[PDB]
This record gives sequence, structure tokens and C-alpha cells, in this order.
Amino acid sequence: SLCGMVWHRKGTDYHKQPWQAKISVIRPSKGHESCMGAVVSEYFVLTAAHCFTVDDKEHSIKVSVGGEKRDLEIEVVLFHPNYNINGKKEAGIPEFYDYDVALIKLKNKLKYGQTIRPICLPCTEGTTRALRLPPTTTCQQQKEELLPAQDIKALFVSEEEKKLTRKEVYIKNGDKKGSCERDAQYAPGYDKVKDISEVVTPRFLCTGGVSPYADPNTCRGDSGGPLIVHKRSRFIQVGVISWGVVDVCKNQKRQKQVPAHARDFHINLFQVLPWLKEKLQDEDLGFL
Ligand SMILES: Cc1cc(C)c2[nH]ccc2c1CN1CCCC[C@H]1c1ccccc1
Repeated sequence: SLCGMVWHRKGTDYHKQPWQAKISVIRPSKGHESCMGAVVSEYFVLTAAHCFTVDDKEHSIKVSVGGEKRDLEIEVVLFHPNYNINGKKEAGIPEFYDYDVALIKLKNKLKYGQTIRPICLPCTEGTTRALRLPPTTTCQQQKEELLPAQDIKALFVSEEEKKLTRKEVYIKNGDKKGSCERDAQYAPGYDKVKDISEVVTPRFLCTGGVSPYADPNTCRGDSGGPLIVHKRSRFIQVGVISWGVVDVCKNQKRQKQVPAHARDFHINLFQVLPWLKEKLQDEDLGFL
């Protein structure tokens, strides 16, 4: 149950990020090819809901861990009940990513090893121990430790032919938060919406742009991967990658046009805790 730690030599890829899961869409199309996820217990991978088809979800993807070729048997897919990509079509919002989180329940128990390990989740005893915090620590205190009102150093991971690349980003959670959120208006399809908070709800964290540093941006293939805070050799998931303003894997023209506003948006796991806590209640993670 020691979450968020590497399991030791100075190896690469899944040795350095052993919670990462790779998801492939079984019947792919443009914008619907791949996703990422995080191992969160021996039976569960956390990802984005938009990675699946709404009908027969369980047979719509394959998932692999540890950089393996083999795919794991998926017993059930649990979407957050509030997720509905079509929910704001009325308002001229063609895709709406509020509550874009889902849990993959695997039929078979994972065996943890050097390349397969769980990441810590917010508001758990695993996170308390990982941050070397006292047993009096509350969920609010973990939130203060992990997401202070500042630009927060964080990271995500991109994958390509079993190779992982770690990318450092900053969560704009202080005085730049409003500016980061307002930049949703640069996203194709989001430019006409009068009140941007209709697209950027209280569920989201915001990264990207060039201040305080030049953050790399996500691609659609990174959807569902963990947004992670690294403290003293431990890794805590704080978010799930949901959607971005610029897809730098295709249209690199655009990011060069609007670098100051090229943001990525992530589901804040502190904002979906009732759902995580209930669905993971039997996984020995010790939610507070
Ligand atoms: C879904 C999704 C998920 C992730 C992690 C992404 N990362 C980068 C883009 C991207 C999209 C695509 N995007 C979603 C919001 C509306 C804009 C749209 C878009 C379309 C074409 C170019 C740029 C943005």
C-alpha cells in the first residue's frame, strides 16, 4: 500500500512512472484513438470518461500497464454520474467535459512490481504517509499542502511506442487562475460562449502558457492521464487530463500563434471525492 513511489537502479519509462496506463480505442477514428490512465489500486485504473463510447463502454477500449503488449480484462467501466459530453449543446458548447472522469474495474487483480504500482490519491491515508504528515491530517489540510493558492509545479506524462516522457507544468491556482480559465475562449468551438465559466466549471484545474515558465501542452492522446504533484520522491495524483486549447501533436501552427493562452484543463480530484471515495471504498486505500 506504499503508493506513489518508484520501486533500485536508475531505469527508464515505466520504471520511473509505474502507475501509468495506456489505453487504445478498439474502433478508432479522428480524435478517438488513444488515452492514458493511472493505476490507483489492484483492481482499478482512473481515466477520463470521454475516452470510451457511451454504449457498451467495457468493450470500447483496451488497457495495458507496465509497458506490456498484453491487454487487461475490463470487467466494468464507471463514469462519473454527472458526465455528459452533449450536456451544453443548447449553449453552443459542442462538447462539455465537466466531470470527465471514469474508473476501469479490472476483472483480475494486478500484481504490483517494478513497472506496475499505484499512484497516491487525494484525501487518503496513503497520501498522508507519502507526504510524511501526521495522523491528525484532514482532507482540507491535504488540499492546502497539495494545491496552495499559487502557481503549482506539477507534471504529466506522454506516451509513444512504449516510451514515456515526463513534462513539467504549472497549475495556475493563484492570481493567474482567472486568466488561465478565461483562455478557454481560444479553444475551437468555445469562442462564442458569453460566460466562460459555463465551459470552465469548478471541477477544473488549469495549466499551460508561458508564465511562470513555458509549459508543454497536452495532445488528445494524453486524455485521462494523471496530473501529478511530486514531493520528496513521492507522487500524488491531483487531476485527470481532460481537454486542451491547442493539440500540439497535429496543429503546431496554432500554439505558436497563441502561446500566452495555450492552456490545458484537468479534472480536479478534490472536486470529485464523494464519487472516488464511494467507488473505491473496498480497495484498502483509506479515504479520510
Ligand atoms: C478533447 C481534447 C483532449 C485533450 C487532452 C486535448 N489536448 C489538446 C487538444 C485536446 C482535445 C481537443 N479539444 C477539446 C476542447 C475543444 C477544443 C478541442 C480542440 C480541437 C482542435 C484543436 C485544439 C483543440
